[PDB]
Amino acid sequence: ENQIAFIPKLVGVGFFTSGGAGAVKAGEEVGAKVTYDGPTEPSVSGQVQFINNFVNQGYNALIVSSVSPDGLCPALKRAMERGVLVMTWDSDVNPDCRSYYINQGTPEQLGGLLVDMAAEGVKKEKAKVAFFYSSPTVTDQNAWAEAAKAKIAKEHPGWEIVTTQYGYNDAQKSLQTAESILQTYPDLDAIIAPDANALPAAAQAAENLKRAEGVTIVGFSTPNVMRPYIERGTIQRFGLWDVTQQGKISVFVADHVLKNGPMKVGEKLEIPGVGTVEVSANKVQGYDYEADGNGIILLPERTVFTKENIGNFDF
Ligand SMILES: C[C@@]1(O)OC[C@H](O)C1(O)O
Repeated sequence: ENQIAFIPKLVGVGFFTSGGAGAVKAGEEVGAKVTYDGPTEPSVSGQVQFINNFVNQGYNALIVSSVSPDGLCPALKRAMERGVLVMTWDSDVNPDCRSYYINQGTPEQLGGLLVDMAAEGVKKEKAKVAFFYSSPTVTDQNAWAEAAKAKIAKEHPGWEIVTTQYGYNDAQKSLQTAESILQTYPDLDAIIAPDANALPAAAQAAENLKRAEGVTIVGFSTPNVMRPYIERGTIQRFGLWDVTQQGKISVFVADHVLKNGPMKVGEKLEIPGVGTVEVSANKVQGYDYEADGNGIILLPERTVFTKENIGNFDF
């Protein structure tokens, strides 16, 4: 059977654990050997070492959520020149460095979701807002944050973005950053935290400092991590998408391409228990690059979690 590596930014974070579980399950469904493995720290070096290991083992495909737009390119290009299928999921690399990106949404959809969620709680024309996510280099979150900032400048001209700070996919660093944000900005109105670790850290610090009544806190994380904060009312809402299914889609697409050849832009793949996915042009993500057998496969939906529906999810 095909050997397929599914690599997160780092392990030990619910988002990535859940994605990997979907990938591993799909392997069993589709008849492929799927290995979920990755570094304990979100480093370029760590990801490159795992990439090199799977390539050296003669794996047929790898699907990675990248901590960097370009840092993985040499390793991934080495992979592709040896006939290894290279794909990304969650966070992309430069399009000439992979084939397909299994993508939860466009920067506009996701940036727009962040802003809309924040706007629901701010309900004030003049406001002070902080951005808080993993790192200034990571592909996905910076794309979304840039799109969100652009929307804020246009839709909410009275909002002042007072700071952008980073938690580095780390509970302790994120906790310190969140407490620092709150203490520096006593009149802060919102925190937009598009990162699985940053969001719960912001919620926690707000509870620690009794700041939750005044700061609207939104972002992207998993239900199992955010549950306590939603149930207590510390935050009202946050977003994500079906990351388990995202992992499944990645594996099915990989296995299809291995068995049947490259998909082209416009082409569709039927996936049992999922539906139909389609290859979009890189243009949908804002890239200026196209090539045969290269593109972006968008997830069907994003979800907003509140106390009303969080009980319906377990990941
Ligand atoms: C869930 C999330 O926002 O945080 C970590 C992942 O890479 C993500 O999708 O960016």
